[PDB]
Amino acid sequence: AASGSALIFDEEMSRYKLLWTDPACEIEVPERLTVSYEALRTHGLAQRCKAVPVRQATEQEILLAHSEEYLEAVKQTPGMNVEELMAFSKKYNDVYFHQNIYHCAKLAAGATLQLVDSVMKREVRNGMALVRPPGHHSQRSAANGFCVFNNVAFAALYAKKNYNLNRILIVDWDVHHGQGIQYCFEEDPSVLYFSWHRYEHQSFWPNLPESDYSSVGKGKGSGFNINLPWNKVGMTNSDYLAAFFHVLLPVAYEFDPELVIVSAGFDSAIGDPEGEMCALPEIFAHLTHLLMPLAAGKMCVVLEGGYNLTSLGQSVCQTVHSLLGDPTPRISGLGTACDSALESIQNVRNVQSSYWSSFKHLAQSVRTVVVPPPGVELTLPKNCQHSISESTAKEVQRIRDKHFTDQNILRSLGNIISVLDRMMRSDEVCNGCVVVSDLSVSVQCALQHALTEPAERVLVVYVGDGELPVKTNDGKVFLVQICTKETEDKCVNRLTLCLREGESLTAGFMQALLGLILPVAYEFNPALVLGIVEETTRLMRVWGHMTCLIQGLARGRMLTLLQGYDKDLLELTVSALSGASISPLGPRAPKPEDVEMMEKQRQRLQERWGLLRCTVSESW
Ligand SMILES: NCCCNCCCCCC(=O)CS
Ligand SMILES: [K+]
Ligand SMILES: [K+]
Ligand SMILES: [Zn+2]
Repeated sequence: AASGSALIFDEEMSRYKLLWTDPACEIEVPERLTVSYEALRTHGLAQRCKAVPVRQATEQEILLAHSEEYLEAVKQTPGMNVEELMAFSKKYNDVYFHQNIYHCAKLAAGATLQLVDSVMKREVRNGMALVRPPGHHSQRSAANGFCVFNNVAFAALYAKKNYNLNRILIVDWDVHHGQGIQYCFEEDPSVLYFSWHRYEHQSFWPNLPESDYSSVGKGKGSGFNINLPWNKVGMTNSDYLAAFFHVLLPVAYEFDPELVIVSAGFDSAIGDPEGEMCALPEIFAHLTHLLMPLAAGKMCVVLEGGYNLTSLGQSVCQTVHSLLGDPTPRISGLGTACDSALESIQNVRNVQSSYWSSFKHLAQSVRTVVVPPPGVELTLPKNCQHSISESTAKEVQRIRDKHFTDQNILRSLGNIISVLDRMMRSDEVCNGCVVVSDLSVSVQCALQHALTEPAERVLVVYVGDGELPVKTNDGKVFLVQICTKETEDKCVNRLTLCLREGESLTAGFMQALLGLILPVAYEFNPALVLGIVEETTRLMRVWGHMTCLIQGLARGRMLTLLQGYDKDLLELTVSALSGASISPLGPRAPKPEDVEMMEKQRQRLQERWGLLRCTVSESW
């Protein structure tokens, strides 16, 4: 019941500069704001988002996270001459003050709060606020590291007070530790702060021992502060994704936050003179996408850092692209996280295991198409469509004469072909769903016709306790199976998850979806995902999240096959393919027989598929 994305921006926040010479601050230039908006204008993204005017944050809204003494100190900056602002900023670490900075800082704060109102009032689905100056380094009574007021800390307290929110998730993917956010919510379990950052064993700015993975939280908030220190530069995409799959996403879904706030700093990308990482801008399209099912999509992205004018624009658009639901780009070259990242991931998982038990270890135009059974017609949203051709029927006649029958299953396969060509050609449609008939002839005609589309690699997800419908050996097809009978997994190109029926089914499926299925599928880089569900539910609770997270692969091109018409599950499949917001799962403990089965599958697979590794490999 909510649509669109908010883009909050104003040219006035680019009207304060660094005046004196300061090599530490020279990277923070007003051009960062102009290049980011102009890149959104060039790619047709800014014009596609609901623009929201910028307001000033009131004095009381700023006092939510700051003290009157420090606010009054900043309040007297616009009356200072260059000699006086140089002295006022020498009182702090790596920050400069301008005659207009107090004005724009209140705009950066107000713009953020206005983004929370837009998202929480269901006026838009998600949003981004291109603001300046940043926020995550400022604290109750100090301006630190380019930041005057903590914009994201305002948003969380603001949403806590004005919307009675009990659980808020802050994600800070800047390369600098947002200590101002951690300080403010240190003893606070209502706001889960996660932050990866360049650390290099405290040798990197801001050189804090609190930035380390040891800092977990004080008092009743312990376990809701998660630091992931990068100790080596050049972190690649596989390092960032492994952090999500094995640290951030398992804790987030367990948290089940009512609002996701993102400290989007893009100095964590390739070419940045401060972060010196090697992550492509395209990785951010997936970072945001992996967080969409949380808080039913209610995600407020707020700009933080990013200082390579060319690298900054590209990642801002990748973020807005996935915010609007555009297809995420395929990412290749993924594999094992580097040994330093595996060490840091291993340490933080351990220290946090006492608070999140999932980390324990044993001691050592139209987007979707719907073809339902003939005659029926359902209420499908503004991204969907129904069905055939004689060019495809000539094909279908060839498959019957060669490999197989007479029935209207030929129409099911004839429609499977028509959408498959519509997905891989024309970009006519993206994903698709086919309520289907006989399973074996349907999957065989679907896959074999998909590999000749061509589809370099095809990922197949099948939920049901059936027999293997197609084989997997030639290295071009990977298969995931959900079932009830243990298949005694033999081949590496497969992954069979045997679950025990119960109330712990959905909680275990999510642990296997984030810890196993997603890391394998991302390293696989498929050209098409083929989902099939047997008519033999617990899937209804979780299938929505599965269909949305897996769309990060294959540029979204997913074909789903449902046997036996289930109106509730068919409507759930189409809604998640259409890009609609996904209902939360609520707060979350899998059976010990389940996690024993998955780590058994991980050890069995983590050698070929390195993205499964969450520990540094024990060298022989
Ligand atoms: N070559 C590394 C020198 C360290 N300089 C620290 C500058 C503070 C930047 C703060 C920032 O990025 C806000 S997100
Ligand atoms: K950070
Ligand atoms: K916290
Ligand atoms: Zn930064």
